[PDB]
Amino acid sequence: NFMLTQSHSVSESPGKTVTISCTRSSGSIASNYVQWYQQRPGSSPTTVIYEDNQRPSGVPDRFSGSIDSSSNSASLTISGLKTEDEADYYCQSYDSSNHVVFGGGTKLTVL
Amino acid sequence: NFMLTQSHSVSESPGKTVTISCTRSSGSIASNYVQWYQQRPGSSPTTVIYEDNQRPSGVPDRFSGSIDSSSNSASLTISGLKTEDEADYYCQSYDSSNHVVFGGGTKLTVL
Amino acid sequence: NFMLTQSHSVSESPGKTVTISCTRSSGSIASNYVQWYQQRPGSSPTTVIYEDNQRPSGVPDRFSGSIDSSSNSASLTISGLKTEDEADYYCQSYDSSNHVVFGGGTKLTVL
Repeated sequence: NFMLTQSHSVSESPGKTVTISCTRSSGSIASNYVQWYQQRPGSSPTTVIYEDNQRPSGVPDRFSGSIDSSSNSASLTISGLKTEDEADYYCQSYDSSNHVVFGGGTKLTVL
Repeated sequence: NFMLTQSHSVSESPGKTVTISCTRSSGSIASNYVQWYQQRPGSSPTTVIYEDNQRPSGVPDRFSGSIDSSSNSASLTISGLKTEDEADYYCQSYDSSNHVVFGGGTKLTVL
Repeated sequence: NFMLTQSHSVSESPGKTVTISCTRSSGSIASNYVQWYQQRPGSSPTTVIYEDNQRPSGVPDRFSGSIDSSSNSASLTISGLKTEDEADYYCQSYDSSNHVVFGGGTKLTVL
């Protein structure tokens, strides 16, 4: 029953810090758990962040999730940007009826 | 190469009504049929709904499938919850090449 | 329609070679593609083999499928077994009207 608005695309140079936003149109973005998925070209999506900021085993501590009460959005921050980090990133959450909503995705480019 | 993400674990009482959702990350949900499988503890996946809303002979009409293109999701409704209904539910569909794609699953426990 | 009969749970040591069988009750096991899914504990089914012997990118060449015309059954072989290969394996195919048929699954135990 709501939308999750992300950034269309983000570019950045290796070694730097990137932060992708995911804004919820209605209701507190903190009402339901926010997951983040990475989708490398020609590969299926994998979970990089779940439950707002928990990291599945394997995923380097370079990925970190946070929720910004200030602007009603979730955010994915990548530190020490690497070339393999290039891919599409999707945020996802639920509404009170347990429906699944995906953001439109954010293609991150490593220059 | 998309993903199917379903509702988070659900708990409810017998005789009650529940709905498990499954949203497609990208591409149109109505591009390919959506199937639902019930997987009871230590058992193999069996079909409760195929071709979006068809119940195979044997599956009671307590299970109902529907598709919502505006949300790009699919839904399984179980009315008249019984304890034997306790299982993991998985939605599934096909991609461009006709290869199978499974959702992460939804744990349903009948109180 | 037809049912798929899989091998009784199997256990083998690391580095050795296991072969799981999937037999079709009636009809040719080759009349329709056979797929194999790996389902690790608490996870959803993931493809290791599709279209009888094709491997999804990402899946190790340690997994290989085949169709044994001498026994009318599909075969899933895993060479150089790994501890992380422990899980349930399921074979699946279709019927005349392209309806999904799951095998009963085989528990693989790496000692």
